[PDB]
Amino acid sequence: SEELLFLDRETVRACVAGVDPVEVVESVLRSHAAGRTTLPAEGYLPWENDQGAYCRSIAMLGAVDGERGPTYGIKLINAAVSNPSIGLDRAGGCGFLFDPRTARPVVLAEAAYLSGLRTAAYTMASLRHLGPVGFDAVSFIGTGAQARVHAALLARYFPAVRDLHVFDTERSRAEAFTGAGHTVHVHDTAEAAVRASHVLVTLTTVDDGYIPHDWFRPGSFVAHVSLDDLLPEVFFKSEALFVDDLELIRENPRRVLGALLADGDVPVTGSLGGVLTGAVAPVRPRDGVVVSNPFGMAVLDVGLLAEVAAHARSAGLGTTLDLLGA
Amino acid sequence: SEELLFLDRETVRACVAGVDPVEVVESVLRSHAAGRTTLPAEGYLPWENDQGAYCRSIAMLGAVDGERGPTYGIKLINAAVSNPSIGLDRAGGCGFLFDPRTARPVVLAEAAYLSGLRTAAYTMASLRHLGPVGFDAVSFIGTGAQARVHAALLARYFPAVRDLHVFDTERSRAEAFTGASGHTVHVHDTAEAAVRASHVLVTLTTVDDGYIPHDWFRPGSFVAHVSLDDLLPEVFFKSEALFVDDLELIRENPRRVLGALLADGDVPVTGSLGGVLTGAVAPVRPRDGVVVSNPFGMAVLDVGLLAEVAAHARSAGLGTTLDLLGA
Ligand SMILES: NC(=O)c1ccc[n+]([C@@H]2O[C@H](COP(=O)([O-])OP(=O)(O)OC[C@H]3O[C@@H](n4cnc5c(N)ncnc54)[C@H](O)[C@@H]3O)[C@@H](O)[C@H]2O)c1
Repeated sequence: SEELLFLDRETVRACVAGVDPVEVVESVLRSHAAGRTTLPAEGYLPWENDQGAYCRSIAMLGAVDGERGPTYGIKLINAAVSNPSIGLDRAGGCGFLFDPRTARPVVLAEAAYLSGLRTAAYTMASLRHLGPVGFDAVSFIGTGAQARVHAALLARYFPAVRDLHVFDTERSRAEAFTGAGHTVHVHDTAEAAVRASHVLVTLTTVDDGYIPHDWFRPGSFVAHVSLDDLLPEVFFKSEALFVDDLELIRENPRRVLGALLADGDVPVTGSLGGVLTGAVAPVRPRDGVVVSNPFGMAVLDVGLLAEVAAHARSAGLGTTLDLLGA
Repeated sequence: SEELLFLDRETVRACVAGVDPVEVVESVLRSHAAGRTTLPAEGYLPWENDQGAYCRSIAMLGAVDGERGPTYGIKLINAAVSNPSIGLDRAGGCGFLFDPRTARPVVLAEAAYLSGLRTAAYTMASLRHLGPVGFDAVSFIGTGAQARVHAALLARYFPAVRDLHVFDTERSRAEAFTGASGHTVHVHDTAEAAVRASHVLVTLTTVDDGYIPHDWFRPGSFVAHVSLDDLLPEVFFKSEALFVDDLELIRENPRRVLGALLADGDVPVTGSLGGVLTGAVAPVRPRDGVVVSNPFGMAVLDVGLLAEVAAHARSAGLGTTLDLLGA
């Protein structure tokens, strides 16, 4: 017999709520730092749809020789730039886990939600080890899906956070944002949002940089999720600069940090992985801004899908698909 | 909502019986010869299970801007060496098609049988244009999953084939092999005896080292080199003709003998089967020597067939609808 455990988005939600996604991110980062992950070359299939818009499929294979035991899988994310014009999320797709003995795909999960959850989980990990201690306010620029999942994980992992300071170039999206026990303060300008707290998360789809060093308080932190908001000078004047994977960043020079690396020396303190193993000393904000620039590692999604499937099995959630069908 | 049409193995089987898979392959090969496909580098994740057996996942993307509109998809095929030991087929996996407009996966299928079907359909195309005319016997080295699907298509496309000459290292597998109802199976005791018994060979093993010399082949012989490492280098060099699926694909995989030989120096490559179908190269049928067919395997053929199978399943009302969100 040949069976798939199919986990829909709502099942994956319920599994995430029942595990510690931040603990999982920390465990995979420590495995990655010790050379116990395999990240092969990605499958990339670009094309142009009937509209004339950029479409792609990205196939991201991943293995984690983890503390618990070995995990193997794939993250398949497809995107069309024209999707939001017709009322769809830009990206969608699916993840599989493989049986370590047979190599068979045994788990199939909707992946777009889990992808956003992983990004948010990494932010919480970064804040725990590199952020100010006891911060009670977080600032967002961009207030869509990614802001909602960030707010949810703030309630789980940072209960001192009572106030969210938000700005969105789409005013109506900002005024609709509620959070997850949070009071929301709408700001008229990005600057006013940044100045209102010690912790910024950028969640835009911007190509052009606009955030200077001067906006940040002494003793500040920025999670650079959207990757093109910060001006070159923020990186060079940073009290510290932490990445997820320096090679991933160098391989994507279309994002500002990758571009700066190509121009010469950039003061990268180290990786979040290296902090967690004790390879690099942690630097928390004191006199300046600490910058976190993660590109996003597929091994984290594979690791999170492994923990989600383990919870799904133990609580008997999901639906088993017969691949043969007699 | 975000919905998947799901096609299990036996549904794929049912659809294939009602379309022309060799015609689909031929169309996609002409689309690819014209440069109206996209065949990215295949993703590769290797590892070693606790038994110390070689394991792998292969993610193979493909696009076809062909004679049935633009089609996009992927084929995920995973294998463990140790699977036949514990009583499982060597290879298993799944395939997707993506919406041309939104890029969303809209079809999910079991793929190991589809993969076998595509391979056998390429063999049938190669024999039709490059094989002897009127052959009534075919030889197989290896009687696994590929051998069963090859037998089924021989019944559809070359009904004058009444005799199958087989050899397998596990004689128990060779004794269990029946082919289709129109076939008499002759079991031979060595590889050599199977080869010499006819003018048409299909190698369907898992070897990584060559063992077949030129001397075994009758004058006016054909070989479909599906297992890709059976033929010794001299077979290529002495060949009456040599046809490939895609030369650059082969060049980039020197793990397989023809890739190794091309890196080393000159090899007398006649052209591609795609080239024959478009008229870019002349066909050469066997006469005095052995015509060699060496296809590495192209994901665009899987994507092409899965689109034809999905279209048929809709009009037939087969397959089940899955919801990816769940509400
Ligand atoms: N060209 C392509 O596109 C393509 C695609 C799929 C399959 N293949 C290749 O074909 C093979 C898969 O065949 P399958 O799926 O039927 O595999 P399988 O494991 O089901 O069967 C292989 C059979 O070969 C036999 N065998 C192995 N070594 C042998 C030897 N030296 N002599 C004789 N018999 C031998 C085994 O006993 C077994 O019955 C692999 O090499 C696979 O990669 C090629």
